[PDB]
Amino acid sequence: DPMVSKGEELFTGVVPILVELDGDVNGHKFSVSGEGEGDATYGKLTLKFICTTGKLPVPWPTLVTTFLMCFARYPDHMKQHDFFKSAMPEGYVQERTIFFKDDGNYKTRAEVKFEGDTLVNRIELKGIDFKEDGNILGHKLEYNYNSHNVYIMADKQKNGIKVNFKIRHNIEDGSVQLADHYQQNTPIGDGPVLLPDNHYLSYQSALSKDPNEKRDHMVLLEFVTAAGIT
Repeated sequence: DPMVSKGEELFTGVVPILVELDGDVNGHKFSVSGEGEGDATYGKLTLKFICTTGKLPVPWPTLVTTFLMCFARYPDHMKQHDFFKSAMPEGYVQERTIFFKDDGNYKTRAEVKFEGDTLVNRIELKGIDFKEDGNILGHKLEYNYNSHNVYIMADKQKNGIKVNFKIRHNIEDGSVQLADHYQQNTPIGDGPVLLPDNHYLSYQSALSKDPNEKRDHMVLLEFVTAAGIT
């Protein structure tokens, strides 16, 4: 497959990653820079993010999903279903609304593309209607993360895909803050892209801190593998 060759050929080894985020949640403004690397052969990504503006006004876990689906390991038997790589190097736009249950919402727009040998994720995030002293603005979410399936389907009208999944963030009191994700991706370029059959990505994420780092930051380790087409 000479197509599942091109976009796909850009991901066969370790790819450097840059992420840049401009954010405004209820007027609380902030910027984040992130760097790391992805190895799609194993579905592995290792990233570190720094709040460059000072204190992050929302919990780091709330931003995990916003901060690289092109790095999913697609089994050989499902390589025709890999939209994210097929859109490279010109890349794709990933838009979301994230509905925090009984709280506000984030709306994000990201461009994911190559700049030279580096895969870049440039994001604008706007959050509105949050509670002051709620789980998000009041920082009540634990610094951890659960494993979740992400469900993918074709959106033939936008020549892209739609994605839907729920994240439950563990709250400090033992309960959970649901974050309902609605997502759309569309290619930036005009070239052919794969429109997949319904399938899912299995995600696991691990959050940590760099013991030498005094800025507000997050270290993220993620494993992601496509499935659900036997």
